[PDB]
Amino acid sequence: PKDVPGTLLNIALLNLGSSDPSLRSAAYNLLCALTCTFNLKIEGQLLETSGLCIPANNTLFIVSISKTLAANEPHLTLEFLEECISGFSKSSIELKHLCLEYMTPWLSNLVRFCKHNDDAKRQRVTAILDKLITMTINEKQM
Amino acid sequence: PKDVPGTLLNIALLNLGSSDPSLRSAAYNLLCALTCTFNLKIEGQLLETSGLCIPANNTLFIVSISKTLAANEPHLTLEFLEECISGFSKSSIELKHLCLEYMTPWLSNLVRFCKHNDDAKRQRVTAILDKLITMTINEKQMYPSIQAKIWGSLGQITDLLDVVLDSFIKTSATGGLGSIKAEVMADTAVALASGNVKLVSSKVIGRMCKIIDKTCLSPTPTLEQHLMWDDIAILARYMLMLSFNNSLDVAAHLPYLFHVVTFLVATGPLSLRASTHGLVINIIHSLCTCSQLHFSEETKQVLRLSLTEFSLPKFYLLFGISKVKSAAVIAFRSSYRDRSFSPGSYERETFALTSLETVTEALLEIMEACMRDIPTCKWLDQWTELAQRFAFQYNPSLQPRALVVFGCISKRVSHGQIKQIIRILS
Repeated sequence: PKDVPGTLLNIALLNLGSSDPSLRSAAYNLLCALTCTFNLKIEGQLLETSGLCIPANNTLFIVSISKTLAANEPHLTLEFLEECISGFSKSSIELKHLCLEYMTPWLSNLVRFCKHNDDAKRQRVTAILDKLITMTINEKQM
Repeated sequence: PKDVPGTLLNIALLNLGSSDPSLRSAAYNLLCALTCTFNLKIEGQLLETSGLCIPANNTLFIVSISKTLAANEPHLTLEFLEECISGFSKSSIELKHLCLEYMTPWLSNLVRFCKHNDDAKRQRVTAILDKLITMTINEKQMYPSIQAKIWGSLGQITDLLDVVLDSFIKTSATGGLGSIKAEVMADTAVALASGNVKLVSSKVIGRMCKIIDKTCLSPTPTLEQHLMWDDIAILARYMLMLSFNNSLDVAAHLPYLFHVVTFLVATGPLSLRASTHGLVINIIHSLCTCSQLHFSEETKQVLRLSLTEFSLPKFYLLFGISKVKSAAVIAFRSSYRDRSFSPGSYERETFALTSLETVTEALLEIMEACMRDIPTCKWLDQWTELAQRFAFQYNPSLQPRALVVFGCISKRVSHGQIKQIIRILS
């Protein structure tokens, strides 16, 4: 579990924009644990709680957290993007528009990995791009 | 034709992103004529021609022209937007996404028209906003993206906030307390308020405190039978949504938030009662996670115990939502865009002024803990004044509750005050 900080962080943010009032609150709590357990640095402060009424139009909140983490938490990038793409297909149309909004900051951070001393991590980025190429072919409306 | 340049410019840009190779080229030429005839200033250069092979993925090109013209060609604004909205509906799904892309840069320019010497042009902008409000209600699928572009950005213009908010309330009024139109405008205010928390909070609160102050004119046995009841109910849903993540600025408005909580606890349909409970749970949470205030580590322990207490079955009974497993579920409804709310079971529990003391003293315990750290705080002196005004004024729906609270919080009493209390009993 200590080896998958990036894989969980996508589950918390994807479901914060959900449509079930009792699934946002549970997703808020998971995000709180991650920052303390892994010392992730964010703008504000978070306090675990039960009983919160989190609003449905929770969109510019997610984009703000994602933008911050991408800026000053780069190492999560590769494992973050791999999951975010995989979460795109399974989600519905309305949630698809969200995934774009907070995915974009991370995309710009691939710079370092493209020349990562040919450590076979370079082979990973090409897999991500090949995945992105598949969304464009299929998602005609967007 | 000279009178309507803005109307044509939208036809050129809409048809440049088309899917017919012989309709892009015809549209490029029309755009070329417009710049020469009207001396529009753009970045590059354009040369009329026939036979051009214009690519299909012509998207960032359109957005670059629209961005430039909007920047340094403002006078076209009003007639441009009016047409662009009308063209939104008729186009297909794929073209709808384009209209958003090049519409946004213009939205800044509404700054000057909002105060255009009341030349009846101000009446025009409000029509545009009323038009934008209608796209949001209908285009459910693109909801996550309209909020980030239209309202997220339109709400960062200080001078324009006041008028925008006013239209939100008027549209909600017609729908009613449970109507979809009023339900959605409650959510949209969250995105509008992210730009200026300090200004939307002190303007949705400032309307509530005044509506309550106007029930004195035509006193009624209970609020729910008052004419202005519907205005109060919708304005409360706004307060619920803005409370999460400290979008109601507590560090300055805590007096005016408790003051209304105490006048609402255990009043209304079961949905409205789970809303007030949630509203308190969020004002306390905002305190624990606020940086403007610097609470010592001693105080923060007091708050966290309060946070847990309010979620016990004891306080569900005080607020009047016992037999409800979780408040969040009842407060929000999933199918709030498709259908309007369907209230029922008009049978409504009673309230006991002894219950109000128990809550009214739980809040007072929280506030004093804060005042210990915050030096020379004025919270308690502002809250008392608000109570003392309704306590000694005839209003058969608010007076009893404003006496049980005036005494529970007040710190000093004089002979002149006691005589009034004892002559209200007579």
